[PDB]
Amino acid sequence: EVNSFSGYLKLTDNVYIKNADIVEEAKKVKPTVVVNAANVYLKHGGGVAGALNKATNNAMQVESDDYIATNGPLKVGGSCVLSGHNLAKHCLHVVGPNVNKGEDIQLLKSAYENFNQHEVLLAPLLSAGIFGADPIHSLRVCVDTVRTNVYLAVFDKNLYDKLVSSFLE
Ligand SMILES: CC(C)[C@H](Nc1ncnc2[nH]c(-c3ccc(=O)n(C)c3)cc12)c1ccc2c(c1)S(=O)(=O)CCC2
Repeated sequence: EVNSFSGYLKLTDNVYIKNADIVEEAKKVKPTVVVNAANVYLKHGGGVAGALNKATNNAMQVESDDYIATNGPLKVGGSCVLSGHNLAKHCLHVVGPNVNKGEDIQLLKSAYENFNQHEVLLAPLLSAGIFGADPIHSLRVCVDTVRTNVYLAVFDKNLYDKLVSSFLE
């Protein structure tokens, strides 16, 4: 079965959300596209990006270093398409702003705009966690910006509940 997402809550006609680890979702679903919460040099050192790279047994990092050698770094708000390895057909590496490191929150709209080049995606909540954006704001930007079908995996039941309550106000 293709893109067999289960147990998601439909928020809008094109945005779905689940309390789940994106790595476990990718292994089960093998979506056409999994989004990585990347940085501009594609160094997958921790958090979501480190977890996805480890699930590929470091194949993602070697491919990412060869992409950077030939093409140079991404811009904040930008993206590139590389292999999905064992997790998906493709990985869309998207750079959201890191507000904790002084980057502009307005670039979160540009970051989500990359999703619109793909019909269906499994994705994390961009710029949340240690990137420092307000996660309720990130969900609002996602809902207002993405027009293709996005399945958001948020690996924290406390945050999941706060996000759904906020959306349903
Ligand atoms: C808000 C968080 C609950 C959310 N975390 C996550 N959301 C979805 N799937 C996840 N898997 C793991 C994980 C982490 C270690 C690990 O060994 N495994 C297996 C799995 C984390 C995780 C999240 C959303 C976006 C971003 C971050 C964190 S960050 O990595 O702090 C900075 C980049 C932006």
